[PDB]
Amino acid sequence: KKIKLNIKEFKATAEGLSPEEKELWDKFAEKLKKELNNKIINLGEKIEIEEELKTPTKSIKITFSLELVSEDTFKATLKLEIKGKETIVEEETVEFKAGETVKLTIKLPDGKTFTLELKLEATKI
Repeated sequence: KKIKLNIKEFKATAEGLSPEEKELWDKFAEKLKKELNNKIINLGEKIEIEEELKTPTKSIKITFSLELVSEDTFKATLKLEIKGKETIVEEETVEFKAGETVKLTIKLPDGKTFTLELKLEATKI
């Protein structure tokens, strides 16, 4: 039934951000760390963690999802949506085994890059 997640290693990297975008990224990273550590999840239950900024000229939304899709396999996604002068969506999905580190990276056409590397320990509880 219930699985407990704990973060053993976490690395977040972002390149090319404006000061506004850096504030957003910092919030998103802090929220990922808090929400995933000690989290109790069930098989088939999708976790979604999102942060957004809406400005007079631009919208940016970053979404991370995690789902335990079988007893020993996870699916994680990182998605970035930009609206305004440019409307772009970038998304990457990686399946990984429990005990594997997962790395997710997004790069926008303008060179901005967002990367998460996460080693989760998942145990039955």
